[PDB]
Amino acid sequence: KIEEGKLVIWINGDKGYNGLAEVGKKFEKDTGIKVTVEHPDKLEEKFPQVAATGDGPDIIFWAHDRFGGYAQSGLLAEITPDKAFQDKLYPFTWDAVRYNGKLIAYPIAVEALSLIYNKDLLPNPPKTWEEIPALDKELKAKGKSALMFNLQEPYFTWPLIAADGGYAFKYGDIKDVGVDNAGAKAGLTFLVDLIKNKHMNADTDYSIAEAAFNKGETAMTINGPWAWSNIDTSKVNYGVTVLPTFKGQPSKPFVGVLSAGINAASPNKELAKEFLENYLLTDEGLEAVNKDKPLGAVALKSYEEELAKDPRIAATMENAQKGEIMPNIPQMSAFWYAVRTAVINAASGRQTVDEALKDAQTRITK
Ligand SMILES: OC[C@H]1O[C@H](O[C@H]2[C@H](O)[C@@H](O)[C@@H](O)O[C@@H]2CO)[C@H](O)[C@@H](O)[C@@H]1O
Repeated sequence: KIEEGKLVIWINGDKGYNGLAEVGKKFEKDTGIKVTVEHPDKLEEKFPQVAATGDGPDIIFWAHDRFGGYAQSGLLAEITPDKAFQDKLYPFTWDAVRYNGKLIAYPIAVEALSLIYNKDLLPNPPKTWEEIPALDKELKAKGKSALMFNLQEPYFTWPLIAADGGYAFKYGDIKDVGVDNAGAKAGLTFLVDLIKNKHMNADTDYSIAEAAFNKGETAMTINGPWAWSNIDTSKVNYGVTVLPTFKGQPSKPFVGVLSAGINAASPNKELAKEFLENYLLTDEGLEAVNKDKPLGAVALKSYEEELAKDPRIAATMENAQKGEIMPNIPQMSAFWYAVRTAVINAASGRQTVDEALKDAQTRITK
């Protein structure tokens, strides 16, 4: 079972879980109820497993795209924020955590990918993907490569795939899957070719991209606000700008709204909300986490005004506008799963962009 008398939280390893713990500390100081913050692997898959038998964390943290599935499976408790509190957050954040007319989680921060470049190696970042190949061989004089980002998670390659047309569910329509169209293929082919021509490696994952960039071995990388922290610890003179365009079109990243949901099986649903509404979602609460690992554009209309000034957050939102906020429909896990296989098979060579995307379409629509 879920032990009552405490709060067990779950958040991804790339987020400021220490900053969250800190917030948990002052909760135990003002209430006596201790808080355990953990970051297990594939927590977004783990939760639905355990939470189905009535176990797991009291509150789960993840981008909103997964929450609809959880709510469909009766794993999330409905939240009860009074008008006053709802008004403390931007109306669009709420829409992202609404399912079948009920709010199924609390919005935290808006996440969008941006281009991170080493101002010293690249005082002027490219504006197009097409000019990156040349830039890569040009950078050989300095013994560097052009770009280097995570190729294992479709979240990171999706912007290039959508630039020229590719899409998941048209504006949330299940009856319209575009991971097989011209755009998708065009974009994925450009990526595959970058690997074909030795400008990128199919095995570059999150760890490899970060080390390579923070160690100043690469001129650019792609990531979210949560990555800024470690870049600060490397003294690298970086900048966060717009993502390169493809075929004249802007890269369209899937925007995610970090969210906090309460386990439907939690005996502590009452403590959870006090903690989420009066300890975390407060100016002082978010800074605690944002000081650990940046959260990006937070939903707390107040503490965000003291952050929207940051050129980084500005770029974050700029790319956010060039793309779209993800749907929260249950079908999303199937989408990400399909695309994941496709990009990895196409990248590695086990398949042609055509076969891979077709199969991705099939996996989503069957
Ligand atoms: O790659 C598919 C994956 O994309 C998104 O995951 C992001 C997440 O939103 C960010 O907060 C951060 O953790 O990076 C992740 C990529 O590794 C979706 O939110 C997720 O459901 C999906 O599986």
